[PDB]
Amino acid sequence: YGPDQRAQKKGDIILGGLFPIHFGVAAKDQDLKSRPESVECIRYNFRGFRWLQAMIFAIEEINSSPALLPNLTLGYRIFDTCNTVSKALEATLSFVAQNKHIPSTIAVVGATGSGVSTAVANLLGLFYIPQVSYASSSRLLSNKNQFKSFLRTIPNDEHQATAMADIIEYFRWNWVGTIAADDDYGRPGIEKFREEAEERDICIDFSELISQYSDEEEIQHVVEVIQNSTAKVIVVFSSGPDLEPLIKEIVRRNITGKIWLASEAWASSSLIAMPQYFHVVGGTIGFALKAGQIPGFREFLKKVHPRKSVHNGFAKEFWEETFNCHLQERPLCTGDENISSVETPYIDYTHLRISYNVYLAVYSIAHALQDIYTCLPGRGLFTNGSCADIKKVEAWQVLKHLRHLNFTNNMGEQVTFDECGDLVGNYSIINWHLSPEDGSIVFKEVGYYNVYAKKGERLFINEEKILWSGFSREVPFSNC
Amino acid sequence: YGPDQRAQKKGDIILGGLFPIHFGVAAKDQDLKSRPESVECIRYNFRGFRWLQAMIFAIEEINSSPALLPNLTLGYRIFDTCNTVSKALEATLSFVAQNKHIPSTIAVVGATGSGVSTAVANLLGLFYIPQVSYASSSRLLSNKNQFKSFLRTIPNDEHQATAMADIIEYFRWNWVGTIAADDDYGRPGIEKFREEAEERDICIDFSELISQYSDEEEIQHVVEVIQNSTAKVIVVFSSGPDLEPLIKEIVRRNITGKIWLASEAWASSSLIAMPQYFHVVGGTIGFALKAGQIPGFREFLKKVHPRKSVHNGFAKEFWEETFNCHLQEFRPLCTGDENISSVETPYIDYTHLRISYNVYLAVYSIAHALQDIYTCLPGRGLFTNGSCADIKKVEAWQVLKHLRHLNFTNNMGEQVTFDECGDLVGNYSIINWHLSPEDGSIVFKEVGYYNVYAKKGERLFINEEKILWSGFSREVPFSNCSRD
Ligand SMILES: *[C@@H]1O[C@H](CO)[C@@H](O[C@@H]2O[C@H](CO)[C@@H](O)[C@H](O)[C@H]2NC(C)=O)[C@H](O)[C@H]1NC(C)=O
Ligand SMILES: *[C@@H]1O[C@H](CO)[C@@H](O[C@@H]2O[C@H](CO)[C@@H](O)[C@H](O)[C@H]2NC(C)=O)[C@H](O)[C@H]1NC(C)=O
Ligand SMILES: *[C@@H]1O[C@H](CO)[C@@H](O[C@@H]2O[C@H](CO)[C@@H](O)[C@H](O)[C@H]2NC(C)=O)[C@H](O)[C@H]1NC(C)=O
Ligand SMILES: N[C@@H](Cc1c[nH]c2ccccc12)C(=O)O
Ligand SMILES: N[C@@H](Cc1c[nH]c2ccccc12)C(=O)O
Ligand SMILES: *[C@@H]1O[C@H](CO)[C@@H](O)[C@H](O)[C@H]1NC(C)=O
Ligand SMILES: *[C@@H]1O[C@H](CO)[C@@H](O)[C@H](O)[C@H]1NC(C)=O
Ligand SMILES: *[C@@H]1O[C@H](CO)[C@@H](O)[C@H](O)[C@H]1NC(C)=O
Ligand SMILES: [Ca+2]
Ligand SMILES: [Ca+2]
Repeated sequence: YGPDQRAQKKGDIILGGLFPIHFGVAAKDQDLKSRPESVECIRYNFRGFRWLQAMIFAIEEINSSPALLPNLTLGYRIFDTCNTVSKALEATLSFVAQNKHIPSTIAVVGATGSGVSTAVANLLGLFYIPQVSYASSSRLLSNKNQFKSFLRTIPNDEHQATAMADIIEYFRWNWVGTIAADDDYGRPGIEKFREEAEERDICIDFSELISQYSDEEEIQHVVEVIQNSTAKVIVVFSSGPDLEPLIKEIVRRNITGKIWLASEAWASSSLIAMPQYFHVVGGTIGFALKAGQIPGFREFLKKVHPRKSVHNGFAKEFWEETFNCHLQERPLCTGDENISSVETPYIDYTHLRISYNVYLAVYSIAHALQDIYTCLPGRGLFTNGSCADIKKVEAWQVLKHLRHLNFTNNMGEQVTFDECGDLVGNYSIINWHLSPEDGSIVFKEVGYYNVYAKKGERLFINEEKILWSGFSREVPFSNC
Repeated sequence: YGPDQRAQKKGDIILGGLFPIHFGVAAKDQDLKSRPESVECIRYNFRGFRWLQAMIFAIEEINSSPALLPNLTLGYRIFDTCNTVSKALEATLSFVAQNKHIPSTIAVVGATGSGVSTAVANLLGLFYIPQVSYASSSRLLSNKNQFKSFLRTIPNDEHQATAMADIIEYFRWNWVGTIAADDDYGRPGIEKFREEAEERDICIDFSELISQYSDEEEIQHVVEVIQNSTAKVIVVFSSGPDLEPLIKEIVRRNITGKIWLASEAWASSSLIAMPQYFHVVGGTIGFALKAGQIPGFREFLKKVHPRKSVHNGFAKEFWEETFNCHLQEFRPLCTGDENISSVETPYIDYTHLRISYNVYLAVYSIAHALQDIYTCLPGRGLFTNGSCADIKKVEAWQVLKHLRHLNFTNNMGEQVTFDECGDLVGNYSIINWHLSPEDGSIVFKEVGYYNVYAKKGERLFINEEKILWSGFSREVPFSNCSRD
């Protein structure tokens, strides 16, 4: 066994999952005067519970389609990582139990953070179990001499760093500053951006590192390095949880007049995009991925219930955190409430971008299994052209099949992995505005970034649709 | 349970160990046409076997000392990592199996590389098992949020970057290039060196990354970048295995006239300090640690035997590699009475003990924490109500708690305490690569030191009269972009 709070189903082939239902763990000092106890998690993530339902919906769709895997069923075992390495390792130790009563896991759909993904892959690669991530994008995971069984449905960050350099060069600036998160996602990206910007003759004034668990003194020190600079453009490679304290402190001091360039990790985060921070973070220009279509998904999301869903263990806490009640086994829950009456990121969305990667990964695994199913003798990828046995399939055979995958998605495009298990994708450039009728922060698309074009003709920006600092139509000046 | 070859002993308390007996694993691409099998390690490491013997010597010395933990016995289980993450992870999975019929491990002497140490600590901190490292010096391991039970007996790498910047400023240079290894040891150190340099008005021309498994194209690109530059001083944060291919490629192209600044990982490596490379890597200036004295270490080293060291399983391959003979269960059969003094190998070819002393101190730290556990009185304990831990039923977190509060004197009269981050502070020694007039090998000569207990600006001391700038020159080179 492992963590108690989980969602699982019984089937012929079992799949794993790792989602961040909580934002982090609680800060409790340990003087180790008595026996240590397991740490708890603090903040609920309504957007992270929408990604799990995508995998569940995809599996349930596969089980009902006779063309994909007839006479077979799929199960799952999905755990919560709370965006922490230790909890992810504790969950993973149960995935590889029998390989060293416990069903064997064929594949695991990866985690979000790059630091968590490296730790999980270091353990999964021992037994050659494939792992498909949907959000990890650090160039360090492309090394096949260390990460043997890692795959992606999301591109890495070198293109995005080059795009930031191109954007800066397009608007004729040469005096900028940089801020990055102290993890495996922030440092490589900001290093690549620095390498790109030095070639184009752009001067960088300062460079600082931030973290979610930073104390008061270093946050104060970082704040009064921005205040002592004539640079208006600041480039940030971080996530919302790692950036929240700095934004709070800057708002507390009422620092205005800067231009923020946001990476896709926090270019759409609900933690930073809040109406009371708009006079500091308004006018941000950021990146977003390309959205896809999953018909029938919203109907599947809208039917969740703490009592009807017996296979999902996270439904009770979802209900409690939604309606602010307590389930009888703070008011009591009648169980007859309506989800639509509460505005939360669960069904308050405009596009499916990360949640379209989970669906795509699940179909990747399904199509690899289908190819295993229909191997005619003498046409296999194994020794002497022999084929695998679908009744006794193994994880390494699934890995060979995913290494050689080439299938079509529901939108008519082709999906296939390159030599490093990576992909290629278009980028979308958005701008932060203010809703006149409601006051919420609205993302407006103002261009894109082609990746299949020649090196120099990749960026398109329509400046006529950009508001600078949220109110002005004039391009600012940053030159020293 | 675990790997096959190991060194093992029985006792009341079990310790763990991880040493790189091999330099690396074999580079065979794996096709999935058949079931994957275990990979094999290729190159033997005679220096890593000397570190393994220090732990055994310390344990045996403790077991015979009535003044330290009497009426108790210590055991061990030592594995080989081949400086690869997967092997160390298998060993660690062996270590924690019943900590969740197997004796429990209460402490582990950590790994050598920073990536391996990080991967081991990620899993060891789950069960609150203390881990004392002797060679990992990355600054990313000082984060107590992620690494909860990590200790080390070697200082981190901040002062080395500061000292390199100080040296460059002292010799009046403003045009350098940087090369680093693509791991957790090279990147943070080289980043720290860049910041200190810019604050000191030093311009950097190029920056490159290298690895042990780089292909021809990357090495050729790095070589092309180096020789299309007018910078003479090159700063390298790497180790010998990660630097060897680039050095070989540079040597075969006959590239001379460069000044190398070496970190402690490769400033004394036998893979780089070869007489055949002297016309390229001669005159290097590097850093070394302070040395200690172990009164009877060499006598213990000299008595190894493949038929008498029952508890040691690496002695057989050590003998076969040393004497180039094949032991009967075409290489000649080993006679069994062959002296180890005839063969010149780094096993007993040393001048100072620096990392072996670190292993020694790592073992005595745990011994003294256990002695503190044993010799306490009620009402004065470190626990909730002053209660003392039971020595018979001791647990790992109690040992970690006493390690966090350790304070004891070593055999050299100094004090050993761990700070809030589990770190030590130490001096540095600055050395220079010469050519031996008699033997013809490379001789490391001390020409200065770095003091960490002084104030900023008065930490570096250099004696310029003892420096040979390329093994033969006596004048400081010129490394400015443009003339004054
Ligand atoms: C700020 O610096 C940029 C970059 O040097 C300037 O952009 C240049 O503008 C001139 C026309 O005024 C062009 O001929 C150059 O080709 C531009 N540079 C580039 C991108 O190559 C910008 O004008 C400067 N602004 C001020 C007024 O200081
Ligand atoms: C190489 O450049 C350095 C840096 O500009 C020069 O060092 C400076 O020399 C002047 C002249 O004596 C001093 O006033 C400065 O204090 C020096 N700076 C530092 C940081 O030491 C150096 O002289 C140049 N070397 C040559 C041969 O031209
Ligand atoms: C680090 O090195 C410095 C300098 O070599 C040591 O300081 C010296 O200590 C001796 C012994 O007391 C004194 O006689 C010298 O006068 C000191 N030198 C200076 C410049 O003050 C220091 O003790 C060393 N640190 C350790 C921990 O050994
Ligand atoms: N790729 C990011 C994770 C991420 C991508 N998009 C996100 C959106 C929300 C939260 C996290 C993410 C990382 O490496 O850490
Ligand atoms: N300090 C190095 C390890 C190391 C020190 N001395 C060495 C000698 C040989 C090999 C490795 C080392 C690291 O952080 O990784
Ligand atoms: C994938 O399949 C398509 C359609 O059969 C084919 O044109 C293409 O060459 C295949 N391979 C790749 C790498 O796209
Ligand atoms: C990316 O955008 C360009 C814009 O012209 C388009 O031509 C191309 O088809 C897009 N590619 C994908 C994969 O969406
Ligand atoms: C350790 O003990 C010595 C005396 O035995 C004392 O001088 C020293 O200050 C102690 N260490 C610390 C960190 O207080
Ligand atoms: Ca089916
Ligand atoms: Ca004793």
